[PDB]
Formats: sequence, structure tokens, C-alpha cells
Amino acid sequence: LSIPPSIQCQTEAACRLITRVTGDTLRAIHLYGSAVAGGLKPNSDIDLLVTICQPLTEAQRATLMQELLALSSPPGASAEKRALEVTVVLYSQLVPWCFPPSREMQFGEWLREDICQGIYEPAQQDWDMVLLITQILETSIPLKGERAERLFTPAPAAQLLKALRYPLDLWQSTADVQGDEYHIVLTLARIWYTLSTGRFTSKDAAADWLLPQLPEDYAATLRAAQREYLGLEQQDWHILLPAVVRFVDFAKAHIPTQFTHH
Ligand SMILES: CN[C@@H]1[C@H](O[C@H]2[C@H](O[C@H]3[C@H](O)[C@@H](O)[C@H](NC(=N)N)[C@@H](O)[C@@H]3NC(=N)N)O[C@@H](C)[C@]2(O)C=O)O[C@@H](CO)[C@H](O)[C@H]1O
Ligand SMILES: Nc1ncnc2c1ncn2[C@@H]1O[C@H](COP(=O)(O)OP(=O)(O)OP(=O)(O)O)[C@@H](O)[C@H]1O
Ligand SMILES: [Cl-]
Ligand SMILES: [Mg+2]
Ligand SMILES: [Mg+2]
Repeated sequence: LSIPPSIQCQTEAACRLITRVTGDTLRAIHLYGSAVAGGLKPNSDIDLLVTICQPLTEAQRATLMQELLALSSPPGASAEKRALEVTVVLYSQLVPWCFPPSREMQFGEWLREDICQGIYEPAQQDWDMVLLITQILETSIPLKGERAERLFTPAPAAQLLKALRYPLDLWQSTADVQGDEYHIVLTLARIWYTLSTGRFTSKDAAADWLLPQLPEDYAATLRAAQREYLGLEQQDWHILLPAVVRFVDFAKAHIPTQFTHH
């Protein structure tokens, strides 16, 4: 797998920073997500997983958070300077697996306001870490350390199922989805795709896979979500919000409850 030339400079800067702060504790840095698996759009972020051996000191946490702010920009602000998402995890949480796994920290542009004031999310449980590692074992590039298949072990299918279906419970009310309308719709398409095929695919490809299988009313909602993500039309998602809720409820009712495996 290859790093897109148009992100190499920023990725190299992020790696030099991570190396400085972590240093002796650093086990690996893996690039994953659309930059590697495909689907890198103008607003897409650069997804990075940092594996360390010991927890981050609050000095390391503060420094890494602050200095990442200078290497990252909000999505869409710049074609050259993309949004960074850096997730840090203890190796001991993955080998052997701890369920749910915990993450030491997660930098992201949606936290810029808080990070600009010394407010850092602490370590916490995150079922999504099961999905991250699973996707990394399939499609990732080691910027530092060993390839993923030599560092991590796959999770049991039983736990991958729980991680895939866990977000379905977070989305129940209008406010649970308000603000992330098309992101949630496309993510549901990816969850549906993975549970039915055992594979991971891009947001765009998951929507195309799902559209023919939906009643037209729900296909229209998925189409509007896909259309916005691709930059072809911005919708008024306050108007579409009742239809988004109906789409979420349809997915929760129809997504498989067991693998049709990875
Ligand atoms: C970790 N990736 C970022 C994060 O994504 C999250 C995103 O999570 C969002 C929930 O759906 C939404 O209901 C939730 N909204 C509520 N009313 N509770 C958001 O707060 C939540 N975002 C968050 N905690 N950062 O949906 C999940 C499927 C996700 O992709 C997990 O990995 O947050 C998204 C923005 O919310 C960013 O666009 C992503 O880059
Ligand atoms: N079935 C799934 N397939 C892929 N990702 C999933 C799935 N279910 C949940 N997710 C989560 O959704 C998030 C997607 O991250 P992200 O928004 O960076 O997507 P991406 O593929 O990098 O596309 P983009 O170019 O928009 O960044 C991840 O945190 C991932 O764990
Ligand atoms: Cl329904
Ligand atoms: Mg991404
Ligand atoms: Mg991301």
C-alpha cells in the first residue's frame, strides 16, 4: 500500500512530532482510513493510530494536543493542510485484547475549541477501537514500527459484532443525530455492509452497495447523504431530520444481528 504523495509532508511532520513527545514509549504509528483504503476527499482527514507502551504523562498529553493543533486544520480549510485524527492506545489493551478496549487520547478537529483551552479528553473505553484495529489489520501502512499483522491480533468475531452494533444504541432521538446527519447515514451504510459481507469499504462504496436494497424513500435519504459527502449538493438537514430519524430506525430494524465473517 502507498501513501498519497499529497499528504506525505504533513504525515511526516505528524510522525516527527509523535516521536518527539512519546519517544522511548513509542511502539508504532500506523496510517489507515481513506488515505490508504481509498476515498480521500478534499474534506477527508488523515487517520493515525499511535501505539505506546506506558500511559501518557499529562505533560506528554498537553504537549501532543497543543502541537498537533499547529499541524492540523479544520476540514476544508486548506487543500494542503488536512484535519488530523490521532488515536493513542496502550499496547497492553490490544495484546491481549481488553473488551471494551481503552484509548489513552484522541486528537481531532472537533475538539479544537476545548484543546485551545487546556481541556483534554482523558483516557476512556471505546468500542470503536475494535473496529480501528480490525481495519488496520486489513489496510494500513506502518510509518513507525512493525506492520499491523505482526503487531496486533484480530479480535473474536463475537466482539467485532458488539463493536459494530454498539453505535446503533447511541442513535435513538433527534438530538442524538442532529448535527451529524449525513455522517450517521453513511456510517450506518458501512455497518450494514460489514455485517452482511464481513468486509470494510469506503463511505461512497457502502452507499452504492446499499441503495438498491432499500425502499425508495430510504434510498432518497441515503442518496442525499452520499451527494453531500461527495460535495455535489448541500442539503438543509434540519428539513431532512425527520427522514434521517426514519432512516436510522429502518437500519436498526433491518441491519443483521449476526455476521452473514471478517
Ligand atoms: C472519531 N471520528 C470522528 C467522530 O466520529 C464519531 C461520530 O460520533 C458522533 C455520533 O455519531 C453522534 O451521534 C454524536 N452526537 C450526539 N448528539 N451525541 C456525536 O457527538 C459523536 N461525535 C463525537 N463524540 N466525536 O460517529 C461515529 C460513528 C464516529 O465516527 C466514531 O468513530 O466524530 C465525528 C463528528 O461527530 C467526526 O467527523 C469523526 O471524524
Ligand atoms: N462498518 C464500518 N466500516 C468502517 N468504519 C466504521 C464502520 N463502523 C463504524 N466505523 C467508524 O467510522 C469512523 C470512520 O472514520 P473516518 O470518518 O475517518 O472515515 P474514512 O474512511 O477515513 O473517510 P473520510 O475520508 O471521510 O475520513 C471510524 O472511527 C470507524 O471506526
Ligand atoms: Cl422501520
Ligand atoms: Mg478519515
Ligand atoms: Mg477519521
